[PDB]
Amino acid sequence: EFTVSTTEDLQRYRTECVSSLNIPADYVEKFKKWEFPEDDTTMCYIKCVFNKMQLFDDTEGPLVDNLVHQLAHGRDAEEVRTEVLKCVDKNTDNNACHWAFRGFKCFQKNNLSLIKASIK
Ligand SMILES: CCCCCCCCCCCCCCCCCCCC(=O)O
Repeated sequence: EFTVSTTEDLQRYRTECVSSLNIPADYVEKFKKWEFPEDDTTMCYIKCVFNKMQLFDDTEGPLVDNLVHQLAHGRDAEEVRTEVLKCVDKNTDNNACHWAFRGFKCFQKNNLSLIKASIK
């Protein structure tokens, strides 16, 4: 089974991803206020955290059932699934960091509240 991620899963994954990727504190500050510059440093951050939460695979791409579970807590599956899938695309520029980001970007645009609430 896949289980949901919380604030202190995120906290852990944030510090691990900052470490391995060597993310400037600069960038970390923006992430904490849900701001995301459109460059590789931010893109690979998102991939890393998604990898650790089991929401994205570098080969397979977005993991749809897990994304819906994460967001829905297995409650409002069908509605959330429809919104999640609108943001699912293929690895068009063979850049896994970009792929994960572009998904996250699509979904944060309209549904950022749900993302924050999925952690809470
Ligand atoms: C389906 C496309 C993805 C939409 C986001 C799904 C949300 C579930 C994942 C849990 C939260 C991580 C979202 C990425 C935010 C970046 C991490 C740092 C955020 C922060 O500092 O609070």
